Amino acid sequence: HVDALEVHRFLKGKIRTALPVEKVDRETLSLLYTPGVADVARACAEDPEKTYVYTSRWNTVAVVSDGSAVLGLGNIGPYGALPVMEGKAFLFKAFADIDAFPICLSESEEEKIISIVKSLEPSFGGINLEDIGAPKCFRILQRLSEEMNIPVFHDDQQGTAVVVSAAFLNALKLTEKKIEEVKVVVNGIGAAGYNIVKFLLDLGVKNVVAVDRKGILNENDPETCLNEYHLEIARITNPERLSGDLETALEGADFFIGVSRGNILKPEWIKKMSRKPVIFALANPVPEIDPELAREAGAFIVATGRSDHPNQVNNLLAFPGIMKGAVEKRSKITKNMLLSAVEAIARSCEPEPERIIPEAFDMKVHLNVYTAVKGSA
Amino acid sequence: HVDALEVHRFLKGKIRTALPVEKVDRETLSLLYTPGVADVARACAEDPEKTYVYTSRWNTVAVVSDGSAVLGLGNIGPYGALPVMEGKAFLFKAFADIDAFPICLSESEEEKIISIVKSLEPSFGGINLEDIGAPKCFRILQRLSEEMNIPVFHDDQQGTAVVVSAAFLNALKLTEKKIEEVKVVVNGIGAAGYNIVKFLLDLGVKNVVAVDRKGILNENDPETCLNEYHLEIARITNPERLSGDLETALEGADFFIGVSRGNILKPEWIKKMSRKPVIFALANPVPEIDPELAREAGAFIVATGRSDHPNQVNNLLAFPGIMKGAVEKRSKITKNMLLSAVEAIARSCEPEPERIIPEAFDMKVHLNVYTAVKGSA
Amino acid sequence: HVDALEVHRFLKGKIRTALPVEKVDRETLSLLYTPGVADVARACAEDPEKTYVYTSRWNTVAVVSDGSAVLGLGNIGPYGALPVMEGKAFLFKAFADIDAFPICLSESEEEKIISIVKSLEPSFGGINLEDIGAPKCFRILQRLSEEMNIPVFHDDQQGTAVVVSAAFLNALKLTEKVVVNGIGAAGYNIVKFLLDLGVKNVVAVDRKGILNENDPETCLNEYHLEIARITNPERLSGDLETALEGADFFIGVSRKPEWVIFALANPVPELAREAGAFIVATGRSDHPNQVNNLLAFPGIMKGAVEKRSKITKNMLLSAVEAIARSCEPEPERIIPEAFDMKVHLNVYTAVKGSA
Amino acid sequence: HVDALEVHRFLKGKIRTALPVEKVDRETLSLLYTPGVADVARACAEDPEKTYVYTSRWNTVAVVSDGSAVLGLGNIGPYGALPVMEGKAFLFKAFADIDAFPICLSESEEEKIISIVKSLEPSFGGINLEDIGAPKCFRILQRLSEEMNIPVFHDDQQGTAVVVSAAFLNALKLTEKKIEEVKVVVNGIGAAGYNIVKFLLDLGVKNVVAVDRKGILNENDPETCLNEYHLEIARITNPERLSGDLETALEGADFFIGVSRGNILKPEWIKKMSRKPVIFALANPVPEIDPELAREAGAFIVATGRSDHPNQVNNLLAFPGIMKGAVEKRSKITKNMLLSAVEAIARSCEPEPERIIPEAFDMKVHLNVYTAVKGSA
Repeated sequence: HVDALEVHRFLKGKIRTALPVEKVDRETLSLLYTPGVADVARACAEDPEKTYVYTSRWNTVAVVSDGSAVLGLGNIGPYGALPVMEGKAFLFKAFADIDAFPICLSESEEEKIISIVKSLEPSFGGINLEDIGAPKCFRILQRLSEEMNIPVFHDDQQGTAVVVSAAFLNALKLTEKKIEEVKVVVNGIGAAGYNIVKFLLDLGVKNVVAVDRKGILNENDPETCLNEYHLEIARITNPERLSGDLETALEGADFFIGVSRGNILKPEWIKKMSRKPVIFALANPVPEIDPELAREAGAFIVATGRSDHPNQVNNLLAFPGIMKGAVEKRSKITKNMLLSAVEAIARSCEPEPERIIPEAFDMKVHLNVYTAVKGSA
Repeated sequence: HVDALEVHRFLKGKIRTALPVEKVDRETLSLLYTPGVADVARACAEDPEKTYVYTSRWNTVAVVSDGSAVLGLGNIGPYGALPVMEGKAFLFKAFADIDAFPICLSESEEEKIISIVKSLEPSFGGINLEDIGAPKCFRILQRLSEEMNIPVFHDDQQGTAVVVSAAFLNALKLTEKKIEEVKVVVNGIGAAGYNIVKFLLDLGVKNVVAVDRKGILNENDPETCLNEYHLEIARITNPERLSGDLETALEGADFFIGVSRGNILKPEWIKKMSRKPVIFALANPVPEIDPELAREAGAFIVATGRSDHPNQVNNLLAFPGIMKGAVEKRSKITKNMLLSAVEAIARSCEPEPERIIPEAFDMKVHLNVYTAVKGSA
Repeated sequence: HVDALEVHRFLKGKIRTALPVEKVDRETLSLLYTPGVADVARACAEDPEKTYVYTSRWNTVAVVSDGSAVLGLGNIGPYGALPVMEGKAFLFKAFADIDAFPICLSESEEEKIISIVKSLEPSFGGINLEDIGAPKCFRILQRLSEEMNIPVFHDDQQGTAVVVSAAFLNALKLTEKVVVNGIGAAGYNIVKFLLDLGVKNVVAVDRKGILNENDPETCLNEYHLEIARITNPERLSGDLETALEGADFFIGVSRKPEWVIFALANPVPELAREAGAFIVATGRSDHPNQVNNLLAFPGIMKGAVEKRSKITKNMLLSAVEAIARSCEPEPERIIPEAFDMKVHLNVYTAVKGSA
Repeated sequence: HVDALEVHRFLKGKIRTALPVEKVDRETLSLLYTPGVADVARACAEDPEKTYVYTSRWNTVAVVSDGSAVLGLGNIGPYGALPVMEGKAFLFKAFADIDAFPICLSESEEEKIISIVKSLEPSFGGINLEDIGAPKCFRILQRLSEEMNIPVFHDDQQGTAVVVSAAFLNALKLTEKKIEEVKVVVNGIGAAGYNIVKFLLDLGVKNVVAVDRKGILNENDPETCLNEYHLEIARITNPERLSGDLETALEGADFFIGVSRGNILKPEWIKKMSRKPVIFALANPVPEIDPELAREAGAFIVATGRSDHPNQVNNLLAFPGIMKGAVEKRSKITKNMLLSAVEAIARSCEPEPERIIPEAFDMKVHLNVYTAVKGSA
């Protein structure tokens, strides 16, 4: 009977601050505050880059949310978001030694978020956008990364894409199929899906069939398009010009990657997919199909977003290293950096069907991602 | 002999974060992050007050500046401000065990600042405005404290006024004069001066005479009104309707409180003030008159802003206790609470001419301030 | 309603260490380890006092126990004592900012304990003996405090006596002007404080009755003999009931109603309310009027370590007075609670000032 | 001009403690102290292994010295040792997250040290003996590791031997010679030398030649045997039954390993060693021969104990992982565990002449050593 609530109540928060020194005397204050701190102020005004030498800015990250898409719970707001962003901050400290600080905003208009986060630049070495709904989060990420001079990263977009891509590459190796030749069905084209399709295409997949809640995205019957972003996905997708529902998409498919809803992939559809079919059922918290059921129906490899099962595709393998690398580099996160991360995660294990990527507590992963990202232009 | 710069470089910042637990395993994450943290999110969304029980909000404070008036250096900006705000955060932790975090903004238009800070409400239990220039900081303070539901406190305004008030009360006790009957000259109607005038009035002084760089403030010599705030001060000031320069003001005055520029009060003017005259010459870093010189010219009590001399009037006596009390009470900071603090500081020692207030390393002071503020809320 | 065990399990201890710096690079190591640290070594070897300037010694305290008298549980040993010493260390940091560290020893012969603790002198600025049984703890305290040159303090003797004395003085004030039961570590020292304070009729009682040199059965060691010699005015004698009959005060380190009550045994002695009777003090962090060491040790240790001298009668009585003056006594609150920070500041100030 | 002394003074120590929780109230005490702690006390008395579950014992280590052999300084005592043991503790935390405490003893008779440290067993998960002179440290290590049920490790003996061994294996590989055929001269048979000899023999070296102040160790020249431990070494070394000084020993030698004094190996001797000679000159702080001088005289590979030069053979690569592994395993440190560490360090890089082992800041090493040690007998 050890409750998450009980333990939060007892800890009164997961976020501590802490002093460099124990004793605080006249001399200490004259150094760390007035009058000595004036010199450090003069220095940082004359040259902002010197904040990276004389303050904590070289290692501080803002975890920014308006709570418009918290976990699986939806748009619950900044107050609901706060304990979740404290948890992320805790993870940042524990897995990367990054001093992360939750910034939960009571503003949800795009343009306003964007100008608020821009204003924080002097205070942080990096920005981690988290649990901000789609499609606004597409514009918010693009704008802030383009206009800020510290790295800006959105887990549910770039993190998921990185880890899905590394899993995909290893499953594909096990499958023994050519990347240019496989048919990959991606279902659920919100933040993750949009970015997954883009990774898959950069990597070499040529036949990506995208699907969302009114079917396969197709210019020619464009009832298939909630958003402009789905427009963009059909322009670069579905080479065979297929049309119909998920079930139709899966005919002959080699991979299904779902970042969508629970229990929607029926088991008999697996038998209409190609031989040695791979199923990434990452809907949170209930996967698109139950993993055992999928195994029983013939799946070669099954992955989910849960720690309950083997082959957990989890953002945690990505964000510590990426953020650490990017913040040290001090520049914009680039495609090359994200693909270095993909490759690092992938090579961080010898793939087997029951283990196509490492687990997050394997500290070598975080090291290798860090290194990969630090080293890339 | 150690440099402020060298030690900052070595420390790479004065701000740490730190974790509740050492070991981080599957179980710990299931409690402090997913899935357990979803319960906590649901509870805080349902009732935002619960952030005070389940997160660090009960003890976190944002130290907010745009760097428009840093220490004695002026409008150097948010980067120069950062190491200073780090210093302030250090002090909050050391003297009140408050987890303070610097928020240095690259926005300096007053309406934009206001709206940025408002949006941060969910992430903090209190706001400490710091080193924001006058006159914009008057409106900023007023608006944020009226519109936010966590306390907002600006040191240079409210802290200085609190300490100056407590100093004034004790000095007045030692002088043996009636508050209704004394003439008090306040010179320099900026951040501090403005607020010092208002406190003195709230306290019961009747003859306050305000002075700035174009002379005594009087509604009928409109030259003397450099903004709307000076006009406001002129309208609640100067009962005898006096007109002229600082020298004229001081004729018969009992107190001079200067928060202005260096070596401005000529020693011979002291002899034209009333008997047992009191001189708070708080201009930083050079006082309005040299303290020994003022003693020599007949000053009964002399106080400055420096540690160099007896009677250091410094904000540090005020902000720890006030902020701790206010965040705990969760309410807006009120005239009551500020006056509690004044009285608690004043009663924190037995006044004599060379010691009219306590030193800031006397930890009884911070406890008494804290207790006073907690109790009037 | 979270369990003490479950939370100890989740915390995996109440003791952390922590680094001054975050980033650790070639430069940092060259300053804090080799080769820079050799200069600091040379300096401390040439002058041991410099450990107070260059190391954490100025603020570290060893919390020493063999587990021979743990809380109310008895001689459970060093392993049972460990989570308790961890608690005491936690309190030391919380209430005095002292970096305390548990030293639970698997040795219980007194001369060996004494020489082990002596050998630790270079590593600490102070020693807090804790939960070591009587009567060996009387010799252990005296020897270590006489032979070491850092302060050594034993809670259950000096801390309990301080707090009991402050409680007593305030209770006496409310009374508008004394039986001590259980003459172990605490009782012994409680008796002597009450005498130093001015009480004339102290009556000491232990498991064989009221201590009277003329009834030799009542003298379980030399120390009870000593107490019998400076206690009991109407040279009276018998068990407790006779001991307590029409009684100024009852003070117990212990385990009928009819005859001010500090009953301070772990769990209880002897209605602790609704059986009448004016003032009622527990040991518990549970009920009104808790007489606990916590009010004393933080401040006393902080003061003593800073003054660097041996703890004296004067310093302990400072503490007694500072705790007693730390509130306005009313029957339901004859002393402050431990989380009133003012108390620890006042104790610290008092002890510093009498050093 | 930034001094080690100045910085130590400013930090007033490198050791902090820190609390799990920030606020302390009635409820907290009732859980972490009386009366709740009594249940934890009962549990640990009933079963001492439960200290690993309910206290910090699972992760605390005593750093034990009497200061009989501090750094390169000698027998300076426990006060001189203290700032050094604080440094070691700081390393333990930084590289392994181990909570290490300095225990510097004012007792230096060996039996007395032994009984003191045994008495501390309930308070620690592990013992790190440090800077205790030879030959008493031989008996001290052996007795404590035999008699205690927490691991006991002495750096200068076991750590130095582990790192020297890995360096040796990699150097040997680069050399392309067979381990059973090389002549290896070890000079300075103190805490390190004794153990280095024994590891090399375990590893497969057959011609090890031990040398100390009175010459090559040889039972037949009894002068050469300064204690029983040198006699022991003489009996398992020097198969060719050589006799004479270091210079004689080096004729035809393939490796020199010195853990002795500065500037004793003359450059021209290198030319009488075999082809592609390897020189580990680890005397601290001045090497047995200047490294450049050695290169200039024909050395194929040169290593020292300093960070000043390539190929730093330093204990830091070994102790964090070893201690962490051992303390978690809870059992006695074994020969298999130490050889796993040797292998793990060696494989943690691709050896080249200018880099035969990794540097300590390569965090992969510490992970690999930890894994190796945790996994072995």
